Amino acid sequence: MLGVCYYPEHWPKERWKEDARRMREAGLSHVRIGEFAWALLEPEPGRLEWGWLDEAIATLAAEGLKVVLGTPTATPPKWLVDRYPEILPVDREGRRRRFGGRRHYCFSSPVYREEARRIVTLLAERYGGLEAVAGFQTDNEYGCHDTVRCYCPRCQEAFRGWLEARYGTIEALNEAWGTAFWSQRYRSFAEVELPHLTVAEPNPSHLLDYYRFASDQVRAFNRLQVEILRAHAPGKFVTHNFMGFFTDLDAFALAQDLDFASWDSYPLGFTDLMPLPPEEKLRYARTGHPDVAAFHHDLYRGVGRGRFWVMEQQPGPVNWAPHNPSPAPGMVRLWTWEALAHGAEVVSYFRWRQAPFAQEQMHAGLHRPDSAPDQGFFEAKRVAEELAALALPPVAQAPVALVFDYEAAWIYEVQPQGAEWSYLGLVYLFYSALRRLGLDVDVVPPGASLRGYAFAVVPSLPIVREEALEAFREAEGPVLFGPRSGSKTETFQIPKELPPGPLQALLPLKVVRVESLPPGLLEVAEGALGRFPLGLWREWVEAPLKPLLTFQDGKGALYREGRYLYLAAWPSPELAGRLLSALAAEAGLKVLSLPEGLRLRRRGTWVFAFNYGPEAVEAPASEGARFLLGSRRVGPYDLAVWEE
Amino acid sequence: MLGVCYYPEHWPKERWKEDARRMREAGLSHVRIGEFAWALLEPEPGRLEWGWLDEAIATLAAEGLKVVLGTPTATPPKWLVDRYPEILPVDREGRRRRFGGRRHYCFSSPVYREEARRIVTLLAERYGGLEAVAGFQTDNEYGCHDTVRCYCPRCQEAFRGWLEARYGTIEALNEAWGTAFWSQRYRSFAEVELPHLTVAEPNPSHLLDYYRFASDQVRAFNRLQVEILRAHAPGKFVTHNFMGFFTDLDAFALAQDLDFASWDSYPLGFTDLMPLPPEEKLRYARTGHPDVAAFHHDLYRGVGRGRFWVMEQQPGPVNWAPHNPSPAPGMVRLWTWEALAHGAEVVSYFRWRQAPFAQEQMHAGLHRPDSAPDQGFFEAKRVAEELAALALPPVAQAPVALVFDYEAAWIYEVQPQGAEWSYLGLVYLFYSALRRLGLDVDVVPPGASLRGYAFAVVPSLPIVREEALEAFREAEGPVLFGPRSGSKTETFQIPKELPPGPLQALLPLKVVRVESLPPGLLEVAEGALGRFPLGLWREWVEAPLKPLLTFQDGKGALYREGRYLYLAAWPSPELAGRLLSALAAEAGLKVLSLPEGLRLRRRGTWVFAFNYGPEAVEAPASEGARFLLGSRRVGPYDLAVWEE
Amino acid sequence: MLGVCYYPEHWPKERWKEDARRMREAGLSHVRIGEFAWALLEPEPGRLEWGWLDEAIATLAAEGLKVVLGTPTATPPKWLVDRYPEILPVDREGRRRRFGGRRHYCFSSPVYREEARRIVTLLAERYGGLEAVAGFQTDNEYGCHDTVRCYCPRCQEAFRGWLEARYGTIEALNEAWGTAFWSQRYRSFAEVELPHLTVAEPNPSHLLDYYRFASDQVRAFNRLQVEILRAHAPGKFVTHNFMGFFTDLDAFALAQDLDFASWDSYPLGFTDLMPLPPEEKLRYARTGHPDVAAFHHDLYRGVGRGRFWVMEQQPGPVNWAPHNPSPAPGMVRLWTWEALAHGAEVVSYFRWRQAPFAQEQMHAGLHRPDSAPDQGFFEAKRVAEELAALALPPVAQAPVALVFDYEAAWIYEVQPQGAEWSYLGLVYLFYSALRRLGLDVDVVPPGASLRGYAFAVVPSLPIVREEALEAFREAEGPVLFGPRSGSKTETFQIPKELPPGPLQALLPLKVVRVESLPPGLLEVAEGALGRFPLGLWREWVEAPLKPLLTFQDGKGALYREGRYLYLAAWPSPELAGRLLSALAAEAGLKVLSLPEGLRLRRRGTWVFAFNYGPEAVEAPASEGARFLLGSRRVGPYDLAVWEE
Ligand SMILES: [Cl-]
Ligand SMILES: [Cl-]
Ligand SMILES: [Cl-]
Ligand SMILES: [Zn+2]
Ligand SMILES: [Zn+2]
Ligand SMILES: [Zn+2]
Repeated sequence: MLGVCYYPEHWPKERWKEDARRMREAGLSHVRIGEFAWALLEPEPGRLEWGWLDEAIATLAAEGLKVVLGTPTATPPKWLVDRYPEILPVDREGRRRRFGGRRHYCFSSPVYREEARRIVTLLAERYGGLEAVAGFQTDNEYGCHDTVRCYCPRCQEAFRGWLEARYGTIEALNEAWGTAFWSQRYRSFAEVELPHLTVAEPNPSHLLDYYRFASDQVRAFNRLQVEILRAHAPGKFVTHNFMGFFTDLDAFALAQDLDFASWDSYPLGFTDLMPLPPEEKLRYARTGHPDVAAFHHDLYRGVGRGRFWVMEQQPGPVNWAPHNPSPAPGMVRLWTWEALAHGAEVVSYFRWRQAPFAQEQMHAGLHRPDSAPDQGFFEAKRVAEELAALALPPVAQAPVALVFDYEAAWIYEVQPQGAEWSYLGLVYLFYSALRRLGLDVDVVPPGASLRGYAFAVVPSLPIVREEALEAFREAEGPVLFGPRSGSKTETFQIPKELPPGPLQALLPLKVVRVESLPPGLLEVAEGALGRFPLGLWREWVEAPLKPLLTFQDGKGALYREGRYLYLAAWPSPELAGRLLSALAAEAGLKVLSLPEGLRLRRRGTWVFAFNYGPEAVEAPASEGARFLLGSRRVGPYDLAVWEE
Repeated sequence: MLGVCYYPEHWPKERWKEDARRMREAGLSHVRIGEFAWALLEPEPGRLEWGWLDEAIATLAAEGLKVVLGTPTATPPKWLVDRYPEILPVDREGRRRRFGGRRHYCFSSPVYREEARRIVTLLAERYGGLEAVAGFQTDNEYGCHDTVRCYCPRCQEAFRGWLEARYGTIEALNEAWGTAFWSQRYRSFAEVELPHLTVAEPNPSHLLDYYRFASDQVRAFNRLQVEILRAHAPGKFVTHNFMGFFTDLDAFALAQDLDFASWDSYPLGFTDLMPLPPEEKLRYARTGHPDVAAFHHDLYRGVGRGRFWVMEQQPGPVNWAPHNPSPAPGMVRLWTWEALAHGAEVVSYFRWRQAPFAQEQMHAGLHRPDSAPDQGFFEAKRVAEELAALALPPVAQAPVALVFDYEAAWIYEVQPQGAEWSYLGLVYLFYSALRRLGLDVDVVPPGASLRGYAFAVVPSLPIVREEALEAFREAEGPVLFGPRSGSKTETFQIPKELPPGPLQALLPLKVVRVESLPPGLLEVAEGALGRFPLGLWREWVEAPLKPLLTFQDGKGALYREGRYLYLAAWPSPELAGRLLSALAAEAGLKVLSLPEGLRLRRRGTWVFAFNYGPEAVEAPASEGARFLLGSRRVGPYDLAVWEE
Repeated sequence: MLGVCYYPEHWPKERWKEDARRMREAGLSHVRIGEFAWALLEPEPGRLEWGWLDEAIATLAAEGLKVVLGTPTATPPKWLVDRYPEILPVDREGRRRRFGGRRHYCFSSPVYREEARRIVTLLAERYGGLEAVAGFQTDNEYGCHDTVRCYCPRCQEAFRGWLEARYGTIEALNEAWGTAFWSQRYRSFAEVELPHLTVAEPNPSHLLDYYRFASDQVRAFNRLQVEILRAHAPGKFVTHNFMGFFTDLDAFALAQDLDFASWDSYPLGFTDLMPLPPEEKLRYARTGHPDVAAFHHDLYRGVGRGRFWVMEQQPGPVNWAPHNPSPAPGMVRLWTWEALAHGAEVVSYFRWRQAPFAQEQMHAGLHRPDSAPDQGFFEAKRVAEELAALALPPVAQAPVALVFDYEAAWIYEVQPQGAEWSYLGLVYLFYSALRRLGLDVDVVPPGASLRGYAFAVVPSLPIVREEALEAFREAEGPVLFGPRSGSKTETFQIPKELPPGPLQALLPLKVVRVESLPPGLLEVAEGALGRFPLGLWREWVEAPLKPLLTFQDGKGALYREGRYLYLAAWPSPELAGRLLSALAAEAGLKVLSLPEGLRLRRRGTWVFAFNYGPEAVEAPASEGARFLLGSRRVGPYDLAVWEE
């Protein structure tokens, strides 16, 4: 099913009936509207104007389209901000932000909680029972523009409440944070302030708790809306649109309150911002890195407990990256089929028609400002026609699981210890290694059962709780733990047993020292797997175990005991691929050495091949395979689907 | 005529008579004084001390020198700032600036408007009728140190007044800005705030109007002083000293209130700050890039409706750039003759003697702190001697016009869409291309008649108003429009007809998509003109016209219909030169392939050749030409003048 | 003697007796404690809890260990900061800092002066007479985290008092600063504000006086504590722990109030932050640059009038640099012996045991968090065993003196004039040149007698006072003055005679112009010494003297008259080495061309050779020399000591 993000409030009413008709003719089934309409619904305080929205919904419904209503809390009206200045957030520099863009609100503001409650309840009671409305999207991209973390007075007071609920007594907090250090000791929760503008660095336990708190406030703000929708819009789904490479908000946790997860994919924008090698930045400028959308489809399929949508799909050039190229011919179709291959229930394009005014006037849509269909329209229509004849098999469990953790992202953000240490970079490195072997991946959270997986990869899990340890113990296949795993306690302290902490119940080894190294300083770690120059991060392991890979000084780089492996250094792409390939072979899994721009994803017994270019490549299909779409020779920016 | 910037208030009175005598002996005719003397004229509130200034003026006049008085508003006294804290400006970060340097005032402050009125009226009534006074310079470099744009309370309230005057009703503003977007809708002008510290980016229409407003406030502040000088100093000229590569202030607009334009040239400082290729940065470190002063002489000759002065000319190393080399031997003389060749009525050196104290103690003068003549003195004296025997022919209209627009600079500053898009960079690229062909250039504003020009180049003109379109329609020669021309309406919206908007009445083509590309991503555009690898910016053109240059995907890069051409991509220096050369040939204009460091400028039937080094070159003079200065063999940092 | 920094307040009391025993067994003699214990000594306002500290001291004393007590003013308790918000400092951006880290106090706060007085007096009266207490360390690293300079209201008012004391009258200040410039004239000291947030740059005289003031406030704050310790802890030494590459605080001046100087050495951290060439950054990542610790030992031996301690010595990886490698095997021992060779009376390791909580949990100690001895422990124990059998000869005067000045650092910080001009960089360049010649160095302040030195090097001394000139006149050997020496008067003005100002009484030459050049712009200066491509900084010298080195344009780069030499350009390492070698030969001093990683330091008739690696090298020992430690073949990260 395909959909689109539409803004009836940006166009003359006379255009609505035409737009709705064309959406149906294009083969679309869902249309999202309303997330930025508060100022149009309540232009004057207390005076609601539902007329135009009632009409827009009716117009779309008349064409048989299903409506997805976004609650309008991402952009409060100026009259509301003027009435309650406390709604405006404060940045890390201590400056109050201003109206003019979007997301200008604090998640801790009690006033905004009530205003959100009011408008969402009104929206839910009015449209919650309409057959035309399929569900809702709460707010819009919580946290975008660095808005999860606010440092205003409301947040400072709420943080104290959060801390008291978490620790019970200030004594427990002092012990947890180790406040004897630098005389940080607090006499009460009232003495604790937000961790910013400190002289020297803030306490890591202090900063991590603040990040946990900030994420929790977003979840609380969201929960309020979910409860309203459950009570006044029974039977209608509730989702939220998450972002690419964004970790300030714990999506796994927030999604527990949603029916499914949704996310917004803009491959070209993410890619331009990625620190790719010189050659790749040019090669993938108009296609996106081969794993950028896929990683997130897998992540969000996991965040949604198996169910997810791509609420926003890039259909042409965007406006927000340093460089905004046009997707190459066929890439919109490719990204769409890729989303579907990874399990997306719906792929919705942002947006129907390019706006000729305001901030995003340079953001392309399926149609140009003059309403003429743009390149993305034809590609989307083609997919609609192809999908109509290609009902898809169900998504099966992947052979490999990758354990992702938002808390881990926070810990490494707080304590990198090495300037080049990157949590997302480490996760992506392992992900790409698996993808280049032609393996499908399921991204799961700590504690999720690993039953059924050939093997699992844990890029890094600093805090290992009982639930996670339990899942690892019950794993039927090997589990590879990346560097710094089990290196921190729940309170951001070094475990008494030293890293890898709880994991020592599985692996008899201890990390007695760690090193972060300047770029360029490499040392070969060698063994049966091969020779690998490694750098960036290195750990000294004390263990009776014979390392599988050894550095030139005799120190081990990789260890294994039973089904558990531990990597004591930052992996190179080469090491990641060879190690993962060896684990695959051991597990009886077949692998393929896919060329740089080719990627595969299965759906039942079907296999999808996506070629990110720039030249044609052959799909590694079995002999006699039956092609459902495309051919064995896959042209650039094209794809093939076959019965394997 | 040569002049100098002098500060009698920095030296013992006993030195004044000597300085005046030496200025006359050097061959100088004009002396500028007083722009930073408020604290010396009014050391105590309400207590004026004209004594020393009366004497300084009398001393200079006794030597037959003409005095140019600068109004002292660039640097208000500390007692005044202490009395009225509102005078101090507020930066984009929301911080109030402080006294200690210069230009610490807000252009919107009603209090400062009155204080400026008071001191300027006093100055005008006292010296406005003196024969020794030739004219005035208002303030000093409006906008320097990022002072055009202030974000204080006074500016926020004045902006609202400006908006109401511009739009009439808030309804008109909401439509112009497209405030339905992100619920930005305003109920009144009172709800509109300045466009800074917003979450996400501010509305482009909002930011552009703020930039227009800021520039307008400077013009208003200046107009007040001009009116005072017209009323109390009748017959005395009024000018202002503009800066290099500065666009925050619309000089074309402000100069409408001046008798002529003046500007301050510091080639080495501008050059060190320019992103020149590795080789050029070293080659021109002590000479300045060959086109840096020339571009501004042409620009300001246009800003001044044909009349301009170089109020400040670099005579040695300066203090403000990251690197401050000494001008190579002969460069002060070269820059001076170049200014004169481009039409400068007067070239005034900053400054007479290097100050031994304060912020600019490392800024050289014609004399060292110990009063001994410095290298610049001898070079200036030589020019005085040479000019005395070389009365100059009148400046003639150039063969090529380059249309420059300050509003365009603001639009691209607001919406670059590509990190490397640079308005000044694009303008300079075209300018240098013309200069390397040996062609003289007239820089003109939109709407200025193009009658008489062989052809015209419009680097980029986003908003094309009726007056500009009229001028293009009446052009007698071809007009080349650069990328993004006609891409915006007066309210910063995409034209209904799409870019190039109004220009579609001249060229039957539409820009349906634009791309900004990462550095290094190049694609060849080829045709009769040649093969050109292009990047940075690319536009997709929909048109029945056969492109003159085509990319590898078949998309056109250059189009033409009648006398109008449209470039749909960022030009390379190579493309700019070949295209401009072809236009010159078509127009019957002779061109020359000048070597890297040689430049030409005509004055009547005379031709000036300037060699920026590092080695000697031959002047492309006709056979039998009569040399007025120098010889056919032009040494580095030297020049030649001949009757062509 | 070896010591350690210990934090009994971070560990269970049951561990104290064990720690003390192990410190004795390791061979340690001194233990520093208490500098961050205020919150533990006074958890509740007015309620002191000395119990635990009394016990910790008694426990250490029982093992025969000497205690060094740090006054606890570096980290005031939260209840105190809450009571007096004025204690918190304000940054250059005008923002009030917050509690959470350390050093969150203003040196001008009258309230904090009294609170410091109170707690230090209590500490001194209670422990000042104990036999177990050897001395005190005042506060902890004054200025760390950019805390010397504060811009709060208290500092603005104190600065005015400082100015009135310095100038007497505002008239004198106006003349000294040259306030006629840009109308900066002040009517009274009350009109003077701090030099920050100005529009354009602040007056250099103004900024320099502020920096002098800031340093003076630290000295005043410290003096208060010294007086208390002299009165209540008679016979106990008082020192302070200075930092590497830190110049905001004039250590020479502050140390006048101390019994000896101490400093904190972290070679790997300093080195990672240094702009070393690509190759060296990798080669010395785990060793530190060969001259980084040595330069500071020599500097602080001078700051301490011949006496100094290394209060904190890196024993493993740290937590605060972008990259934190582990010291290579043997480097802790090497750094320790190097400190001793340079005269350190005591080398104290930071810290005894790695903390498992808070900000520095990744900072290694002699023991891991689980109390197991770490690599540094064994290396420290080895040195203790070796030193026990190697009583050291006395430190003798070095053959070469290097004149260092904190005021010079401030002047160049205020007025770099060239982006690459670096005072510490220039000093280090000369230092390394001397070190690579195998010469020992004494770092002395301006005014210190140069009697006995073969020759002296003055990297740069902008202000040359009578005392300094006197010392130069009485020098028995040549004195080399670096560029910009004598270029400023005490009030930051250009001398009437022009640079080198007072030095013209020694050298008949004048600097008539200076140039700062872009990186890469080089020009050869040649003569008998050789050919040297030079850049960065170049001065034009007017003199009757024949230069020893001449540039391609005939301008001199190096001059000499009698025993005084003047370098008119930024030196290359090659020039520094050849010039210094020539001076050594002339003085009858033998030199050696030491390979990159080898360094020598004498102690009496003994010579120490330190090999920073990565490969073995031979110690340049005389034939038949008797080795006290090691052998002629010095392995990497190892050393040798012999009777030369
Ligand atoms: Cl739309
Ligand atoms: Cl002057
Ligand atoms: Cl400890
Ligand atoms: Zn908040
Ligand atoms: Zn203002
Ligand atoms: Zn302060």
